[PDB]
Amino acid sequence: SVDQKAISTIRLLAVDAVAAANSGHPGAPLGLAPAAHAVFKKMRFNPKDTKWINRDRFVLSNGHACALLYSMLVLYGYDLTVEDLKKFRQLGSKTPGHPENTDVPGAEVTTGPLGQGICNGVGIALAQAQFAATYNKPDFPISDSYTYVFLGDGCLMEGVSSEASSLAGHLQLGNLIAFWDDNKISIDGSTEVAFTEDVIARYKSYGWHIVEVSDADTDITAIAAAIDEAKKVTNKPTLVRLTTTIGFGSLAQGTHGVHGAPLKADDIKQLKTKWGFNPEESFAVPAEVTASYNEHVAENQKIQQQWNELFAAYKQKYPELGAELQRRLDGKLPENWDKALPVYTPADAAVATRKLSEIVLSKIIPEVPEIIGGSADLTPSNLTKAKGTVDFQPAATGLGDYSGRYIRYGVREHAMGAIMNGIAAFGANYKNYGGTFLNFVSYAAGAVRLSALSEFPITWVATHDSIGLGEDGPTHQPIETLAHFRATPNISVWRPADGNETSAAYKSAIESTHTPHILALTRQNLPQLEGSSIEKASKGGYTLVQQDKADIIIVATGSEVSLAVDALKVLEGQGIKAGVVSLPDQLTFDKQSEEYKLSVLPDGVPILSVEVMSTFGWSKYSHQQFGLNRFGASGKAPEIFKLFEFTPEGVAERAAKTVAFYKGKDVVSPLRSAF
Amino acid sequence: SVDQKAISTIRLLAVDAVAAANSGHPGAPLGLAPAAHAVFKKMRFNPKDTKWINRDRFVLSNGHACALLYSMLVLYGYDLTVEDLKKFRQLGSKTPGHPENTDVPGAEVTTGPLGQGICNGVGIALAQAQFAATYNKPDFPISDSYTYVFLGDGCLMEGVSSEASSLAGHLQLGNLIAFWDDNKISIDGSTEVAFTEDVIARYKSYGWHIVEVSDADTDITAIAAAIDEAKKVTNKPTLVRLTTTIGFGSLAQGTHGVHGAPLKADDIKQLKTKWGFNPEESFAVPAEVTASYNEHVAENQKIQQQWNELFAAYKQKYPELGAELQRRLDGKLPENWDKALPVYTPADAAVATRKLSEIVLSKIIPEVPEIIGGSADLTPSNLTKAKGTVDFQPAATGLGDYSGRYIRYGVREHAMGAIMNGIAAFGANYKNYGGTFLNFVSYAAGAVRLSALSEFPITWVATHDSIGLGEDGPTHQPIETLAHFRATPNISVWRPADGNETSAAYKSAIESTHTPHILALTRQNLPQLEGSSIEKASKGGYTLVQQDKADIIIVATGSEVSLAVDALKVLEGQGIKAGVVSLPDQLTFDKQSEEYKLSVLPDGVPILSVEVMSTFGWSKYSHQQFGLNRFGASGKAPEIFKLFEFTPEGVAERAAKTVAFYKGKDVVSPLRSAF
Ligand SMILES: CC1=C(CCOP(=O)(O)OP(=O)(O)O)SCN1Cc1cnc(C)nc1N
Ligand SMILES: CC1=C(CCOP(=O)(O)OP(=O)(O)O)SCN1Cc1cnc(C)nc1N
Ligand SMILES: O=C(CO)[C@@H](O)[C@H](O)[C@H](O)COP(=O)(O)O
Ligand SMILES: O=C(CO)[C@@H](O)[C@H](O)[C@H](O)COP(=O)(O)O
Ligand SMILES: [Ca+2]
Ligand SMILES: [Ca+2]
Repeated sequence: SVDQKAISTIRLLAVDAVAAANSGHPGAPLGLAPAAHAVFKKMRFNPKDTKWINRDRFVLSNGHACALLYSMLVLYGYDLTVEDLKKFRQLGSKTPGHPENTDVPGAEVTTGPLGQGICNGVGIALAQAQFAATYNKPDFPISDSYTYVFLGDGCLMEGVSSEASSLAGHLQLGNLIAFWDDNKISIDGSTEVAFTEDVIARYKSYGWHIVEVSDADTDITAIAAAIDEAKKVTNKPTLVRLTTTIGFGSLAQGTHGVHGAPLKADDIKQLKTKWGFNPEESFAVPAEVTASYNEHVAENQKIQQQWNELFAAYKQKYPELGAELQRRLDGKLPENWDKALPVYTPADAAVATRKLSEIVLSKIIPEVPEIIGGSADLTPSNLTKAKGTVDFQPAATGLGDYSGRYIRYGVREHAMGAIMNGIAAFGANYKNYGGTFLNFVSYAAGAVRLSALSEFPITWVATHDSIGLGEDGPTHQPIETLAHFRATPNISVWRPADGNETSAAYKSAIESTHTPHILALTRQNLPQLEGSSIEKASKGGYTLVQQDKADIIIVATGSEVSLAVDALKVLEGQGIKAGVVSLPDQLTFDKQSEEYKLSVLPDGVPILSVEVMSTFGWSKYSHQQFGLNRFGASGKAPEIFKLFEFTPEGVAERAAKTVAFYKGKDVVSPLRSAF
Repeated sequence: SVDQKAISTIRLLAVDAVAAANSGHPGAPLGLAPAAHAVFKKMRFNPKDTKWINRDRFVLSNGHACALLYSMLVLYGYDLTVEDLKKFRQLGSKTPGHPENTDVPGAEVTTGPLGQGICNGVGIALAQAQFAATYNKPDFPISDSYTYVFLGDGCLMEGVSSEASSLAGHLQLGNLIAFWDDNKISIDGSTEVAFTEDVIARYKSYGWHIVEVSDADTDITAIAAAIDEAKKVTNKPTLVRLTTTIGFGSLAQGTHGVHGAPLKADDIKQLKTKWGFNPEESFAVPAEVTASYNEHVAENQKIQQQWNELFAAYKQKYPELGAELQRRLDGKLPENWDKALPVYTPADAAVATRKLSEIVLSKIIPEVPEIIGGSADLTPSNLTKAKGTVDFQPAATGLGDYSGRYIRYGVREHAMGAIMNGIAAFGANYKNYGGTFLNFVSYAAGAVRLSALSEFPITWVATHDSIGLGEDGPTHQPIETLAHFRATPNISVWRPADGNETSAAYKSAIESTHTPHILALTRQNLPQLEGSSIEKASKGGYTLVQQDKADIIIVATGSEVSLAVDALKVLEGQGIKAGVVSLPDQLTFDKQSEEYKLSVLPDGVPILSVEVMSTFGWSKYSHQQFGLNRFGASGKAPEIFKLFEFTPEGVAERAAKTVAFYKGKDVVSPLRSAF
């Protein structure tokens, strides 16, 4: 049949791509081709408009199987061709060894690190539910799309997928349909060696619906029926168990050897001849397959055309909601939204930056509907919920509604991070955030790095940033954390010192379109600084206190800026004149002009950094570094600062030693380099 | 009764400790005191010998509840007193806000970061099973101890505990008995808001046995009976559901407000009077409670005395095993074990450091019985299993035996990391390791940081260290990872360049008693270096190529040392004389004498670092840094190196620019500082 021919075409494109690269993973593509064919035939999508907001989304969570995804995209006429398949895994190609949303048309997210994609799918589905609750009206199903996810055994072993699956079941996300490639083979061999749990029983315990397809190597009728069944269960996410043979058709089918290496050439020949293809030919695309797939594309394009007319009619019937929706689909924030950001003066009271963050959120959430977010069971500590908002919950619970804006993630940092990526991936200008303690952002490093690589504008509201948290002690006090994330490409790491800087940090985080943000916020109160403003802090680094005859400049962040200002006064009594630079975001600063940066960190003056955590990275901006390169302590925070000499006198002593160390030396800016 | 009085004493000590600190968590201690009393009465332990190898172990995974643990330790006469309880959460005390194994007698592990302790308990139980299988003989139950773990709802939400619980069920760890504090309250309020899964059904799906105690606020008879029942089920770990009221007895019992803040003074008064205590008194310890607890201690000490005689008789009956066991309990490796480490010369073939690591393990595992380890489903890629070893599995599976040495962790990096901590915590000189790709060590950051804080000598075998892995692409290629872990206190991060350096890295990792190791290893082949040795590499950094008239020194690690040596030859043709330093472990280097370090990185010469990942940290050792501060690419590895100019010519160009940049300048060692 043409369907059988399509499945063979998919299988053979994937195997031929792996063969051409002499690298990659043929097994899961061979096993999952029937399911991929069946699912894409049920999906609504436009290969010529990858951003249609009412498309069904597909996520390949088992990203190593990407030769399968690329084959589907090529067959359906996305902006990806057989010539791109021939360049699978080759430097600079559009067919990298794991899918990248920035590079691959039709890749919704970046997968490859196991466990992530299913969580991303939870986030896409969460966003779709929130979006539909916000915009749909009687006779106006603006959003009614599904989220389809393929996943393997490795994904099911990773704890992040358990977190997201527990939460998705709690949230009754009925438009999520996941498919488990139940092939009983991982890299170490049989799943009997390490993975003998009853997966189906576990998913039932989370509140998922289950459909089992016992012969998923061939039974596309049953796979299609499973999708229909899943669509009838509107209050549970569904897991479809696809019992497959890894490498189906290969001489080496059902073995670990077909997971992750190219097939032998003789194996590929017998595959082709068993399926009616020419064993002398590679990258074959039968025209009948193209015709069949084109018919589905044409039907989908008519569906999108009708959706566009529905949207036009919606804008007439619901003028304000329609304009809001249009603005969001154009990727634009509300005009002058930032006028809602709070502004402070030096006469205002001292406030913890966690509380300043609460106040910002309270002002901007009512003004910017595309902001949603939550906390990982730290709502009353992170201060992440605006008063007067309702939680995102299924209405059946009585605890919220899908129109809600605040997500109770539970104690699930890693899944929160990956769900945030999925919410961003949904689109519609979502600007979403997640709160935890800064030290526990590290639990989510797998997802955070993918936010950076995927260029998603997500925001971590990361409170309790340092030893300033006090009594909870060294298991809670960050040391390495900002160095880790600052060393990751494309992460804005804001550590605001005061009210104006906190508003600048949020301005950056909400305006972002391609850069994730981490906001490192304090438990303890900090004073409003003389010299701070949103304008200056928006440059990432700025001169807080200018001293034309400076003997030293102190560069600091966060809670240490006020410390530096106090040290300047001690130094004045020692006959040393200091300037102060505040560096609330190193990435934003780095992006400023060379001349701007040199105006902040000039030649001809020693520069000392002060920040109560690792000194890594700080030599970019300073000659000497005063930091904390050991673990913390359990005690009242001011006593810990005193112990480690993060006091005005301790900073002054080190500043004076710095001045003395550079006596008789020629000093150039830390910004200078040889290459 | 005296048991009732003991429970009240525990509750009130915990509440009074929180009150004195005006900080901490009274709720779970109040709810769990009956269970703590019952479990400690069943446990075998010696407060005067915390390291007795056949003790039962207790782990408080819900570490915020540590006022409960400290109260138990004080009542049982560990080296912790009521005066220490009065200093709960105070700077420098023995009663920090979360338990620390380095600081607190009777704290087996460091908990506080949720999810970790249950995984640590899995590791303690895994080690006990392996240890018993290795040493027990007929009439010689050298090891027969249990592992008791308390955990809360937050622990059950964290994905790491799902990973470890799936694995523990697979491994049939019948001496693990965990207790869930089923109080339905977390920080964000009711568990109905985010945690509605059927926990018991999930644990059954993992192959755990379940006991439910419906009235755990009072029914210590049922808690004791649950332990007896769990001990009869020898092939399944057991979860005991303790249905409790958070803050039991408080006016605010059953509310989130009692989770994490001190009780009101009037509340504490009514607690005391309801339980027969003096509301005017704090830190009361009724002598009858002390007497009761002392009787159990005395009985346990007689049990240990008998164990010591059993051990003496074992050494007579089994002389070789007995001497091995004695050596391990003394914390000593086999005499001259390191003579098994492979040694290479520059005439030997190029080898990937992953393969060199395989070869080391193959030589040392047969010589050092206390080495065990595994991989997170990457055994044939990490090369972590010695040929001729058997896997650690329950014999009932037919797939291994508990005497086995190789653990199939599955795709569970985070739990692997926390299980490794538990294996180390067991003691008996275990030197245990875990393999994954370096980029996915990041999935386990929560546990890795705790290895460092807890001072456990665990080892990560972290292969595929860079863009040198090639085609899998940027989702797999580390950039930030070594900076992250190097910035963490107390982590040795070895990046060996060749065979001799790889042997030095293992010498360090296996000899370690207080410092975790990460071994960053290559996919690709590297040459054996002229000038390397175990002796020199054991210093962490050393002069590989000495040049007395150097214009520049190039400092490098791993795969970039050979690159630096090739660049030296290009530079010679440009009239520039270079030296080369190899820096296989920055931590070990830092610990050398000032004079040694200055012999490697002298004054008076520019120093350029070369390492194909983040430049963070490198200014400690260099004036200029050539690194990779962007994400990688999917392609053949040599083409990626060429793209980023990590070539002999690219390094030489930057070296020449460095020499030119310092012309006419006075240069001092990067090791110098102002303070
Ligand atoms: C173990 C591992 C894989 C086995 C999958 O086994 P699986 O899901 O059962 O896939 P299969 O049916 O055999 O093709 S892929 C690559 N990876 C290394 C790998 C490890 N950890 C993380 C976080 N991401 C990864 N990418
Ligand atoms: C959420 C959070 C807690 C709630 C526990 O809730 P729970 O287990 O149900 O405890 P309970 O019965 O209410 O006392 S503690 C502190 N913590 C912050 C916290 C967050 N993430 C990590 C990894 N470790 C933590 N320590
Ligand atoms: O991490 C934990 C305990 O392991 C939480 O219970 C925190 O102790 C608490 O949220 C801190 O509260 P505040 O810092 O907001 O007072
Ligand atoms: O991470 C994955 C895929 O996401 C594994 O399948 C690796 O691709 C494989 O283990 C690399 O193998 P070698 O580098 O040992 O050839
Ligand atoms: Ca599989
Ligand atoms: Ca609880």
